[PDB]
Amino acid sequence: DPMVSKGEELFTGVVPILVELDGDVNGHKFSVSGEGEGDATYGKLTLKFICTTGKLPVPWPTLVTTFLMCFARYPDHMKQHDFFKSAMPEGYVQERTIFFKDDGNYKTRAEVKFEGDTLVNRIELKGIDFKEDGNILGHKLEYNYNSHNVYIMADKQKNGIKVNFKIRHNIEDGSVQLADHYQQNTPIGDGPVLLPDNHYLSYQSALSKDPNEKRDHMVLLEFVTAAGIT
Repeated sequence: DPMVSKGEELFTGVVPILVELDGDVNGHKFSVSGEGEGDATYGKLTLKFICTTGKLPVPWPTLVTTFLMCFARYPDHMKQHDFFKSAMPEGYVQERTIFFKDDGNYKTRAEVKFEGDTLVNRIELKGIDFKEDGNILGHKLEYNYNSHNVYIMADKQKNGIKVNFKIRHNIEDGSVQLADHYQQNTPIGDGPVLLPDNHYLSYQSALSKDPNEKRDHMVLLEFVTAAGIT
């Protein structure tokens, strides 16, 4: 399939990644830069994020979903359903609203695209209606992360996809903070794209710290595999 080929030829080996985020949550401004690499053959992402404005005013785990679905490992029998690669190199827009139960919400807009050989994720995030002393602004979430399936469906009227899913962040007291994600992606280019059957992506995420890093940061290792179309 010369269309499946175009995608294969962009993601075959290790691809450098750059992420940039501009954020304002309840008027708490901040910026984050990330760098690392993806290897979609293994569904593998390795990234390190640095708050370049000082202290991040929200918990790092709350940003993980915001900070690259084009690096999902699609099994061979499922290559016809990989929208994300099919949009490259021109890329796609990823928009979310993330509703934190009993607290505020994030609204994000990202553009994911190649800049030469580098895969770039440029994001703007606005958070509103958060509580001062809540789980997010009061930093009460543990520095860890649970595994999660993400259900992708076609959005054929918009030539894109919609993705709906819940993340549960562990709170320090042992309870959980629900974060209900709503997502839409649309290609940036005018060309054809693969629009998938219903299927899901399986995520595993591991959060760690760079021992030699003094700035406020997060090291993220993710594995992502498409499934659910036998």
